[PDB]
Amino acid sequence: GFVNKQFNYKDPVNGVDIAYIKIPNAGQMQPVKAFKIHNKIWVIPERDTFTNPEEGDLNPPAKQVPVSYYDSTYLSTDNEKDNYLKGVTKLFERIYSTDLGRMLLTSIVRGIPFWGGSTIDTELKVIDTNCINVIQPDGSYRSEELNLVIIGPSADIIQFECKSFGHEVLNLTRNGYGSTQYIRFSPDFTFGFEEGKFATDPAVTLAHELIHAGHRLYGIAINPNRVFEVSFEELRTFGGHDAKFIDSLQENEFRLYYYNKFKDIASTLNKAKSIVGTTASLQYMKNVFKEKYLLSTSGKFSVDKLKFDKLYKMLTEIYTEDNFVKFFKVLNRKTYLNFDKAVFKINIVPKVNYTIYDGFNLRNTNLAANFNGQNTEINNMNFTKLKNFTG
Ligand SMILES: O=C(CCCN(Cc1ccc(Cl)cc1)Cc1ccc(Cl)cc1)NO
Ligand SMILES: [Zn+2]
Repeated sequence: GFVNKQFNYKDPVNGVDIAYIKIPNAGQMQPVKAFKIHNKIWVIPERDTFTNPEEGDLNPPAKQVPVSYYDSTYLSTDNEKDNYLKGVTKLFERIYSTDLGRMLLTSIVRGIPFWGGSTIDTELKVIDTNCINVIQPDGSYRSEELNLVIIGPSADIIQFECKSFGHEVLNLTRNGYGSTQYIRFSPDFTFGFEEGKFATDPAVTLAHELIHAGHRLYGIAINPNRVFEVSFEELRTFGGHDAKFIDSLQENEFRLYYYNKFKDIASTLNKAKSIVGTTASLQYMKNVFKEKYLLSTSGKFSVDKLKFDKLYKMLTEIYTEDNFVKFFKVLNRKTYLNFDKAVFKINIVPKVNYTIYDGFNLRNTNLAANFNGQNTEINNMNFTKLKNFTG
């Protein structure tokens, strides 16, 4: 499938897909064991105390809404790290099992962040923050380009997000460039909603984050200071009825702003005369971007409007949490905002508990009908209710 190597946390390092790495945090970090599960995608089974050294403490503060959960010990043992890795891999395979999921992951892999790191406007150069440093046998580090990192949560165990390292001048997630995305996520816990008490399928939560990743990799994310209190980026990602709270005129304004940023990238490509890096042919990197941005006898690049509009709508309207819900054939909350306040400990790793094809709604069993697999009372053995953080 999507992840052809069924990695174990204990597997020895090989420096190609199982290696100790440093993320571009801009601080001195100890190297952590990471796993390249697919091309351009790594998984770090560690609590996220690296992406933002300011939030390196796993102690609790309580956050009113959404619901929160704190454990300072979760994801500290090798066995938890193994289960985390297997849990994330299973969810990647669950997403990939769908046509929409297969599409989104392919779009993510092609979404290489733009080589806009040079001082000279005619020179292409990778931006350091879009790379990881991979340890070699002699202790030196080699720079590796990547699109996506799945990382364990920071202090609030159930606070999941798609974040990335910024630039001093450039707004990478809003200028068309894109930047490497870090998703804080855990397959080991889920949220309950009401419709009757049901649990959110973690593949839906993961697909949600990969939708933000998709936007941010293509540099088309909606500024987080554009709200409704809910950001347009969040409404768009969730989709369904909630996405329609973004008016037609704001939607056209964004569509046009990004046709223009894609125009600027196509021109930067056309003016490029040089390239930094050893294994980095100028024509190879022009083709990477040509493939990513779906650009159109002389080598001069252009933005086809019908291709742009198709690609833009692909990322912003087809890749939505709502459509993944329809594809996974599961039950999910009706609106993005949800104040139910119910957290459940889960184990989706065993086939007896959760499968790539049915999720918790196992076929040919009492759980296949009426989303009983997601019913926290019917399938009570699959969901251990935890105490919500209060103080
Ligand atoms: O979108 C996010 C954050 C997670 C979204 N949450 C929904 C939410 C609920 C209440 C408020 Cl005030 C704001 C957001 C988590 C969430 C998911 C499922 C459920 Cl059932 C409840 C909460 N990250 O990309
Ligand atoms: Zn979100």
